[PDB]
Amino acid sequence: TKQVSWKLVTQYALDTKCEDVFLLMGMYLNFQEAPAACAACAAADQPNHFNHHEKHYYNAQIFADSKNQKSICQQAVDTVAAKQRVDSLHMTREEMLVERFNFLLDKMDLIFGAHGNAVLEQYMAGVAWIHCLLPQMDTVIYEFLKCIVLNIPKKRYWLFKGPIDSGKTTLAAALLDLCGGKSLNVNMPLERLNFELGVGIDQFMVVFEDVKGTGAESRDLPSGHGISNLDCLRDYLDGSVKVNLERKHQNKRTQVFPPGIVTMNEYSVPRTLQARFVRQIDFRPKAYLRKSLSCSEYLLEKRILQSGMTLLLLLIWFRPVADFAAAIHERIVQWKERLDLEISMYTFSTMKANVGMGAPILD
Amino acid sequence: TKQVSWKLVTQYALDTKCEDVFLLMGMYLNFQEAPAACAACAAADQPNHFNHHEKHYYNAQIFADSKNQKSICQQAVDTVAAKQRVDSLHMTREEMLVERFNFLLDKMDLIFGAHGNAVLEQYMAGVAWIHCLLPQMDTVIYEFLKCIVLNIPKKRYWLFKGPIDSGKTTLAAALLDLCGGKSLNVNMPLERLNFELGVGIDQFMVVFEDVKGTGAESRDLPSGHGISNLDCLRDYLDGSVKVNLERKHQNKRTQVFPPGIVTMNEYSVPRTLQARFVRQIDFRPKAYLRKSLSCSEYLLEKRILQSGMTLLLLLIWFRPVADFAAAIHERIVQWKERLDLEISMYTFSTMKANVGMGAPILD
Amino acid sequence: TKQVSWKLVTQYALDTKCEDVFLLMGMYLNFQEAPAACAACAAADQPNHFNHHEKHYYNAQIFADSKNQKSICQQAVDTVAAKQRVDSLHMTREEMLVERFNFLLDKMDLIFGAHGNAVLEQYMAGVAWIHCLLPQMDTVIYEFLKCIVLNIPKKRYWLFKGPIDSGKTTLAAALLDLCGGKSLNVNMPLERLNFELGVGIDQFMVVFEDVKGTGAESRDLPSGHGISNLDCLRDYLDGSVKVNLERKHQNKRTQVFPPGIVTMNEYSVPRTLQARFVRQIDFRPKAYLRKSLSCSEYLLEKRILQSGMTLLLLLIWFRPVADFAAAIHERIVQWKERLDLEISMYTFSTMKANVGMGAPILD
Amino acid sequence: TKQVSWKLVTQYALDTKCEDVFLLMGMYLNFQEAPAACAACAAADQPNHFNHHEKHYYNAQIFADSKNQKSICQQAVDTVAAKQRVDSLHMTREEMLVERFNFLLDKMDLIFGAHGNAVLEQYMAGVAWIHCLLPQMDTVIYEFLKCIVLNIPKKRYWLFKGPIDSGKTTLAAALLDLCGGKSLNVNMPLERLNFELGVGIDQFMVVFEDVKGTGAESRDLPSGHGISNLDCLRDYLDGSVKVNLERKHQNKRTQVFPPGIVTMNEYSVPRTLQARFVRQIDFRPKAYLRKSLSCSEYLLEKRILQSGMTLLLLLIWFRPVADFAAAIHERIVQWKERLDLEISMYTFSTMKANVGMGAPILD
Amino acid sequence: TKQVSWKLVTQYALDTKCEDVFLLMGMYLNFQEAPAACAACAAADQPNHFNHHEKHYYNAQIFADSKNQKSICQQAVDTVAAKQRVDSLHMTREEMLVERFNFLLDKMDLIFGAHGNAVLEQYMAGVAWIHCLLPQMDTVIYEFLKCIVLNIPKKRYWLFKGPIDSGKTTLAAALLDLCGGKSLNVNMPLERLNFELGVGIDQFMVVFEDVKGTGAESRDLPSGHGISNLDCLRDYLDGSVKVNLERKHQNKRTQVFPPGIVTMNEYSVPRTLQARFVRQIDFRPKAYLRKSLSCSEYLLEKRILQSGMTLLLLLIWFRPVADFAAAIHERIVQWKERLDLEISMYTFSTMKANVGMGAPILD
Ligand SMILES: CC(=O)Nc1ccc(Oc2ccccc2-c2nc3ccncc3s2)cc1
Ligand SMILES: CC(=O)Nc1ccc(Oc2ccccc2-c2nc3ccncc3s2)cc1
Ligand SMILES: CC(=O)Nc1ccc(Oc2ccccc2-c2nc3ccncc3s2)cc1
Ligand SMILES: CC(=O)Nc1ccc(Oc2ccccc2-c2nc3ccncc3s2)cc1
Ligand SMILES: CC(=O)Nc1ccc(Oc2ccccc2-c2nc3ccncc3s2)cc1
Ligand SMILES: [Zn+2]
Ligand SMILES: [Zn+2]
Ligand SMILES: [Zn+2]
Ligand SMILES: [Zn+2]
Ligand SMILES: [Zn+2]
Repeated sequence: TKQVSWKLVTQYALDTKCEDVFLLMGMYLNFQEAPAACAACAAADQPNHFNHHEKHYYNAQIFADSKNQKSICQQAVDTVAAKQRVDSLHMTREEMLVERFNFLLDKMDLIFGAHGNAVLEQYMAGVAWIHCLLPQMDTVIYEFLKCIVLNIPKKRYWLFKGPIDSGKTTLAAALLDLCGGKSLNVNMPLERLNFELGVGIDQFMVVFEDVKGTGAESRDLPSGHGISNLDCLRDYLDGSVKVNLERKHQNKRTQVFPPGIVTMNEYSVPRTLQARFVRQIDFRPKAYLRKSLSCSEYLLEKRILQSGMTLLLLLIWFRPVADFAAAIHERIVQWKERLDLEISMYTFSTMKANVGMGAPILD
Repeated sequence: TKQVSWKLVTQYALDTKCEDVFLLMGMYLNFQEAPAACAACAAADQPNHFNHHEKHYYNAQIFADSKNQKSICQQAVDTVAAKQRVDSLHMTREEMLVERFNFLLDKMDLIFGAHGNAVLEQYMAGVAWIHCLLPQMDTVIYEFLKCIVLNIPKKRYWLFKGPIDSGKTTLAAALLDLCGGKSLNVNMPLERLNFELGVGIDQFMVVFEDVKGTGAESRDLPSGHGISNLDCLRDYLDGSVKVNLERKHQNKRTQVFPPGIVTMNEYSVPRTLQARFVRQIDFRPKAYLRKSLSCSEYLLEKRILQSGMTLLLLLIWFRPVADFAAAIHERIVQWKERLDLEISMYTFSTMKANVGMGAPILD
Repeated sequence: TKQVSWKLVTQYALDTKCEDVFLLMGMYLNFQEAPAACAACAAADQPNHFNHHEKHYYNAQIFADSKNQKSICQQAVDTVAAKQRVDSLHMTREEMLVERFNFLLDKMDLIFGAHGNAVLEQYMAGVAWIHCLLPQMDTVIYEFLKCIVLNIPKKRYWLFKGPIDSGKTTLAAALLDLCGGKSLNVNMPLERLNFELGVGIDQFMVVFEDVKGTGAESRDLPSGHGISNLDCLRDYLDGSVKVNLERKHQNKRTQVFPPGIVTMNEYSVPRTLQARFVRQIDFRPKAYLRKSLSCSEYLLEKRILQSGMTLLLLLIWFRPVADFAAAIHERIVQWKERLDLEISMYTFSTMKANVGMGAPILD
Repeated sequence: TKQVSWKLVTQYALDTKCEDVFLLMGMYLNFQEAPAACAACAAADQPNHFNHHEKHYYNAQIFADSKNQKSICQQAVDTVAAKQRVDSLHMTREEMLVERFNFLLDKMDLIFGAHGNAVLEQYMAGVAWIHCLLPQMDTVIYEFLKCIVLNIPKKRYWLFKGPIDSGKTTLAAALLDLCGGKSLNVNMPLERLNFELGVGIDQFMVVFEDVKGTGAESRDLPSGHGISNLDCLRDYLDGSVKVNLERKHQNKRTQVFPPGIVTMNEYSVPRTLQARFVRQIDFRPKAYLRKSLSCSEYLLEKRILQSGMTLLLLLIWFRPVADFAAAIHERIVQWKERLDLEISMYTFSTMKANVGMGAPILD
Repeated sequence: TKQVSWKLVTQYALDTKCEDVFLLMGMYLNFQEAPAACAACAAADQPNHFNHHEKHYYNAQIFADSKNQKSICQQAVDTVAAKQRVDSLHMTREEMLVERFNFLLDKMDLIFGAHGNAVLEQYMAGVAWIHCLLPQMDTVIYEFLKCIVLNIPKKRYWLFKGPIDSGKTTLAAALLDLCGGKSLNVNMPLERLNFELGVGIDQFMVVFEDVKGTGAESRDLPSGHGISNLDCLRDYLDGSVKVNLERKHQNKRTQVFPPGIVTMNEYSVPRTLQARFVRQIDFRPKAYLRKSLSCSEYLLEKRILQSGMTLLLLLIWFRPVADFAAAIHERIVQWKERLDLEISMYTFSTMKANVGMGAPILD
């Protein structure tokens, strides 16, 4: 009887950085149809479909006949988890960001390509908006990446502080998507905290999203455990010593907890937790930024401002090829040519001027 | 020894969107009897029975002899879950609603057909009642579907507010059945909340049914955690960032939480949770609507007002073929001809007039 | 069909003291590429890669074709756990430290070698800083190792007491890395404590890191259960009787709980818990040590002061070959020659003088 | 393919009373090396190594090639648990103590033998110290063994009451090691108590170590649930009726809970819990006993006073061969000859005199 | 390869009413030794050993070579549980007591036989003591058995009320051993109660041992939840309706909860819980009964008063052969002849007279 290559399914999971057994089962099954009569092949909607369709077609047909599909996908997903463990100990944090970048560029190459649906001019309007959020933004993003890559103890966490609709969440999300990693909710009590901090295992960075303090009901701020919990998580935030992180059906992982961001409202920060942050960026709602967005509907509809591709487009536009690792230089040059065709320094400056007047960014 | 095609059982589960292992085992076993001497074949009661009976008959006989029935059905149900994961990432939300629509029309074609038991005139009396519940109802339902399909962050949740027996529950249920998805109970404390929000995994939409607030015992309103919890679930309701949803024996899923509805009584909405809703629809008990229903017993007995087929019948009656995706145009035309035979604009208007006088809708 | 040697995978896990199934899967898979065309082979970055690449290459290719990779690695990791159990009962605590030392020297030989990236002069600047932290430091570290190796009941725990940024954490971490073992958090309540103390199973030593007391909010010290819990854990700290330690999916282990350190701020120690510690070392922030470090950035960036290799480099520099077990004498002599080439007693004394003036240690 | 004898691995586990799967895996693997070139064979350090090395050598080599090591050891450990169940119902409590004695004598024969490291004169100095702790000590130990062996309901528990460093813990530990069994912590609340009392399953005796009462903070005594819990555990302490004891992944065992000791500080004992103890021994710190020990460092360093071998050495020295079961008479005579060579009634009396003056026991 | 008869191991478990997998493994393994050279065969200590040794000897040797012993014993123990389920629904409660009786008589035949160790005259002294505890005792025990066998709703529970050392526990234990069944602890809160009441599954009777009430600290009575809980367990105690009982890894069993006894101190019984008991027996400490026992040491030492064999010996002595089911008449006659040889109505009456004077029962 015909036998499926577990090695080939693993290769596909490795190529797509697949961490989901059900999505792998689903993705691998869609390869069983003939590429000459396939709808998703000729339409070129997924890169993980037409490029791999030929390589996995025969194996996918065999797979469609397996009595043991879930096990095949479990070992593939486990090999992907096994790759990340080796990487976290033998890969330099620079090579870790190049990987993330190459991943974001594949998704970029797809959607802006002659078989994609996204509009590049709209993403560049996102870059305009983002570049208006803070002064020296392209340098603020570059200083963040240096900080996260270098991972220097006690100089690893940035604090984003401000009211709702100030840009703190959007930028933290954008950077989280830029570097790769997870967002964490430390508002739960110390008891259930342990399984939450375990989500941090093998992550390149974390965002402690919307951390809450107490005695701020008078400022219309809700109470939560987040601020006090963060004072107790000194070892995690400082990253001088390794910590024992827990998650279900697994021996508790030991590692230096990841660096990243903490976001919160205008709560008073305890003296001890304040010294844990190397930098603090204060965000305030600017009327021109909100009206601009209200006029540039596509930015919300397409989730452009929360996109890591948007911050990558920003770096490609503002920074020369030398500011990127040698491993993606040819990919940077290609994106630089493409962006040049769509926008210029004069038109970009006009987009920023349109943000400043709170008018639709694109005329 | 004779071997069962796991691939054929999976095909049947895929055809029927089967998420239940026990119902799949049961359904597949009933196919083992001869279609020439079968009772359920000639009676034509289930579409998932006579249309598939021929295709699965021999395999069902083999299946009846298997020592491993539950495993066969586990992989079939897993492949269905795997399809939804791929769909949630590679299918447009428009194609997701066309699927739901095609599903509802199969159930419609069955029950109103020459082997069904439901009375079409009674469903059209349901449409009358529903079309009386709010002005421009056919447009209110159409604006909801646009909102849910487009899934624009911060403009994704509608609030249905009113006392008991006002129509808010009925309509939320009707729309929930129209789009497909799950209802959620956030009245439990933050601790047990996490497994509840996980029910939202791969769902096209959610309904936070009967959300309770505090300090309303004086208005004869019971206390619950629902309102405060919803303020803390800002990330979920806004859908700008992806969230980590949990459920049993599964790695915590990351996705933009689904859009939908929140239903509640006349509790004061905190300023912060009020801005999370794009639209708020106020429902008030109308005496003519309750008496009408008291006179039109069939509507409760057959659960017509909570039916998504009822809202689909409404759209088919009020909207031209062009307001529907091209993929169901032939199916719309057929239903339009069928409805024409049973009702007219003059008789429909009379049904609405009968609702307005609180008389039985059908004379 | 080709069969993988489970015995060879176990041998590799045993060689590398591997306790992680996912890292073992990952490490063993990277051996499948040709050593003549391999990138990690010629670069000589991991010792667990090029030295074992030849021995495990063919088996790794077979392993890449296995339908049962996780099970193979489970038995390998279990055999490593089984080795530690036999060792904890049949190995002298002196042989246990020689093993830890040989492990640290392999990592040392790697990073300072002609294919490593670490700078030896920078580690020796770490030794300078550490040797300034307390008087007779080389003797304080040697008295700690005697204490931990001899494991005399009631004379097994040292207390490191002082404010934040005093050196207590750094040194406890450094010694914990020197001896091998785990850090424990006893700040959680007595209920969840049991699974925490189980982390101590087969450990050569433990560090109860940052133990908190009550009624110290007035000294800007946060409350925690740690101090009271430690009074109740008399049996564990005294080590006269064996204790029943618990962890998931395992029969509760019975053994004399490990010795080690307790770190805490300037909380009042209850009379009963004070007598449990043979020695108490008071740490105070010295301005010259902090400025020195602020000037010697490499120490934080490379985590030199928390390194057990740093304390081993210290012992190799200060102590003659006779102060080490006979089993590592040839390894001590080699490191002594290497250190001599880079630094002298005159230049070391200058480094200490630079610490004392709070200037960058290396000129 | 070569097949491992599961029966031979079980025989080894049975011989060594092995209750640990990981230690069995480890122990059985060390037998695979050639006994003619083995280091642990010629050194004669473990009796479970050289005596069994020949018998298990070939099977251990086969075992080293097994793909199913953990299962083999699970059945071996289960057979050992199965032996204890049969023994607890078909073995007389006298035969149960002879087994414990034979076990202690094997460990004794090993360490004092021409390939052991322990010094017999030092253990006899331990006997001196212990024989000074209470008058008629050799008779106090003998009355305890009668009490535990006979297991007469309501006359089964002895209470050891006194301050810290009084000898109560040491003696309870010594007797617990003499009889075999487990120590229990009943200071946890009634909720978590059930899994703690389950540790008592098949145990020959138990020690409720350091039981705490309330309203004693004024005497510098910490509060705990232990005293009240013990009043509620009337059925367990009385042993007239069988009790349902619980532990993980097992059907709740029914048996007469084991007899033993309760240790506690100078807390007031409730009238009802006082009648549950047949005997109460009051321990007070004697300055001469503490100074003696401070002068006889070897006693702590080697854990001689907590050793059951120490109490066995005591009985062998004080009691004639007739006071022991006929099954160990030849073993008693041999130890009597050996002890005679090292010590005399005159020199023993001098050791006791040295304890009484608080001087080092050995001159 | 030689195959073990799972059917034969099941037959042995069925014969011995074995509910323990570990004891079955142990018992079945001891049959592998030659019966001609076996020690336990010729000594005739266990009936489950020499009578079955011949029948299971060859299978036990095969079993000693099995790689799957625990599974074999799991199916045997499951078949025993399966027998009890069929019995509980198809066996009359009279046949259920005959089974219990035949079981007790096998243990009786063994211990009093020419290869047993128990003294019959001592058990008859137990009968004397028990027959003194309450007037018309032989009739009080017979009325209890009628009550439990007939199992008439609302007339199923007897209340044993009195202080400690009054006889209530002893008699409840004696009757519990007479009928077969389990003792339950309802002093835990309603939350953990559900798994406790599940112990009642397939049980012929239950004893709610030492039920505690509140507001009795003034009478030197400890507080517990037991009394209030019992008011809430109306359905269980009344046995008119079936109840859903829960236990681990099993679908919640539905049945009429078993009848039995409730024991408690002199707490006030709430009016509602008082009507749930058909009979209430008041026990008071009698000085003559305690002194008698103090003089008849063998009764405690051998646990004669808590023995169901003791109550069976009582019925055999007091009641004619006709008061027993026809199925055990030959067994009753044999015991009647045996008892006649050891004791007479005149000597029994003297034993009762010795109890009444508080003197040792046997002269
Ligand atoms: C109907 C409705 O809810 N409308 C709505 C539309 C846009 C809104 O803004 C945002 C939404 C998402 C992400 C970022 C922002 C902003 N960032 C900044 C940054 C700085 N100064 C202002 C803003 S707003 C808020 C609400
Ligand atoms: C005996 C009994 O319980 N009778 C009963 C019968 C009908 C009732 O109404 C409803 C029941 C289900 C769904 C919707 C409604 C209503 N929707 C509106 C909408 C607007 N103004 C009024 C209503 S009623 C209530 C109670
Ligand atoms: C921006 C920022 O956070 N800077 C920073 C830089 C260095 C700091 O110090 C330390 C950091 C890690 C480990 C040890 C120390 C010290 N040990 C002693 C020991 C004795 N007297 C002083 C010290 S400091 C603190 C903070
Ligand atoms: C530095 C340090 O902690 N020293 C130390 C050294 C010895 C100590 O004693 C003991 C230690 C273990 C076991 C027993 C004892 C005693 N038993 C009795 C029995 C009767 N009267 C006195 C004692 S002491 C206490 C402390
Ligand atoms: C040293 C010690 O603890 N001695 C001891 C010895 C015997 C004791 O009694 C009993 C023990 C077990 C079972 C029953 C009884 C009694 N039943 C009745 C029944 C009626 N009036 C009196 C009694 S006593 C109590 C304590
Ligand atoms: Zn394709
Ligand atoms: Zn049919
Ligand atoms: Zn290599
Ligand atoms: Zn050997
Ligand atoms: Zn026998």
